[PDB]
Amino acid sequence: GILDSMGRLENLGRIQFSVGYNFQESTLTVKVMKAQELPAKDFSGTSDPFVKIYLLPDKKHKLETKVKRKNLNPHWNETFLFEGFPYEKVVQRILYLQVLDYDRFSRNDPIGEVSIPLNKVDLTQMQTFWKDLKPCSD
Ligand SMILES: [Ca+2]
Ligand SMILES: [Ca+2]
Ligand SMILES: [Ca+2]
Repeated sequence: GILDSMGRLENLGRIQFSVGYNFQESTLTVKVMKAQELPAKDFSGTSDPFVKIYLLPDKKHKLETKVKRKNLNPHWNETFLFEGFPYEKVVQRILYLQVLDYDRFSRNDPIGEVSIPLNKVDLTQMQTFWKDLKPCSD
């Protein structure tokens, strides 16, 4: 009855991204900028990170960044557009980012996740955020 949770945060790195809405175009922009201090998820001692972008509760339709080979501090600087997306639907979504290590001979390795409800963002301007990656394990 004091707070939701308290505890140690696993050091999974952090990610920077921006989001904003253009009302004339009815377009939501999400820019996945860069990540820092990602863990190594390959026996080579690096990872091959990419980001999956969801607008929850839509768990089916996602976008993805490119894979940055052997890079624990990737700079994607990739811009994604959700064009002709009505504003009244936008504010009902949660922007969800999942960072993974791309693998060749096994399944990709999830690293961590972040999210932000778009109804808590002032989308009239591009807003930029840093968030520490949280565990995305089941
Ligand atoms: Ca791996
Ligand atoms: Ca890998
Ligand atoms: Ca793997």
